[PDB]
Amino acid sequence: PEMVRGQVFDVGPRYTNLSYIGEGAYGMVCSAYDNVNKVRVAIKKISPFEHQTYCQRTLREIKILLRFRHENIIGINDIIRAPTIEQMKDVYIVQDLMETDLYKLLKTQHLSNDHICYFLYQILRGLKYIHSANVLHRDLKPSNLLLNTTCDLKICDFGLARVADPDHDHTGFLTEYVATRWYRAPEIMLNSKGYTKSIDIWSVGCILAEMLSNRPIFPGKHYLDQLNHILGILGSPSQEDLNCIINLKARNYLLSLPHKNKVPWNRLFPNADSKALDLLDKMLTFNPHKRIEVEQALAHPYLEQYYDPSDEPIAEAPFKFDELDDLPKEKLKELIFEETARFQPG
Ligand SMILES: *CCC(=O)Nc1ccccc1Nc1nc(Nc2ccnc(C#CCCNC(=O)O[C@H]3CC/C=C\CCC3)c2)ncc1Cl
Repeated sequence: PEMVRGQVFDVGPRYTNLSYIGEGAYGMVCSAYDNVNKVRVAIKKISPFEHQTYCQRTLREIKILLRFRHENIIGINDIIRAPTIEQMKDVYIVQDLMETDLYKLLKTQHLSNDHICYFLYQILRGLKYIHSANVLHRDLKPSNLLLNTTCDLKICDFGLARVADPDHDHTGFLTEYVATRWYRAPEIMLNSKGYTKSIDIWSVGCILAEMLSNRPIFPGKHYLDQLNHILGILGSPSQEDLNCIINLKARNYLLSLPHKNKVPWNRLFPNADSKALDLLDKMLTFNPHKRIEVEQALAHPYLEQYYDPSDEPIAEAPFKFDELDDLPKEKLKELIFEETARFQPG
């Protein structure tokens, strides 16, 4: 049994000469030489079986990624686990090895306008496919965008994804939420459960602004502070946009605030392409109903050199709506065992 940095990393004989890459959202990720395809691959070790929530997320990641097939979405190449439910303690997910993620790249590298434009095109082309399957990613952020040595981009980590449920999107003010703070749409903190496609567009907007300056645009330090940052740049919402917020706690909180002026995008990003800034404005719209949708974003002049709807595929079928929140970890283990069976010899 192979070992890395104290931990069992039990992937062989197919996968050899392991090197530690890092820690991701679920534990240890290694690279390894795939003896069958004769390439290095990325392998993540998942140990979810004690907790229903880790089980739920591992199952979502696995079901979604195995169903999706798209050039801008990470696939699953292989899944390693024990031959029986009883013996199964860890799951290893094998994926294409990528050179970096956008988080590391933004810490270290200035992006040309040409790179920003190509990265944004690829994120939206991947998201068009995701949203066409009636799926919300709900955790788009630079660390969830992988890049290879030629800057092909792939969306990863569908652990927090859900089937879109707009008619059930309303909630009260300051309702707890799971997805990463800096990339959370303002309505999350106000009156939204994050069950509509507009939640992902806000996150892409945040990513775009971060590509323009290498710094997060709304680096809140905590839940309501995230909204301080957003309003500090967008300015006070209009009467129309407040009238759309029926919940009194949410609306009266906004009305309690001193007037804030819009900060013009060209002042925040004086070196940015004016077309990139027009699209940024449309993605970072306060009112989620007025926020641009993925297919309109692809059609925006900023992306004219790449836009080609005939080469921006959609999913053959929408995804199976929701069913895991009430399933215990024992049933969830069985479903994980079942979903991974195709990678077993035979
Ligand atoms: C989808 C989210 C996710 O899984 N992210 C994540 C997070 C942490 C770790 C791994 C992953 N997944 C993942 N990563 C990659 N590829 C990747 C990610 C991060 N960093 C790297 C890297 C690197 C450095 C390359 N090595 C290098 O330059 O080696 C030199 C060093 C000099 C010394 C000796 C000789 C060797 C040459 C890669 N890909 C896929 C996935 Cl899923």
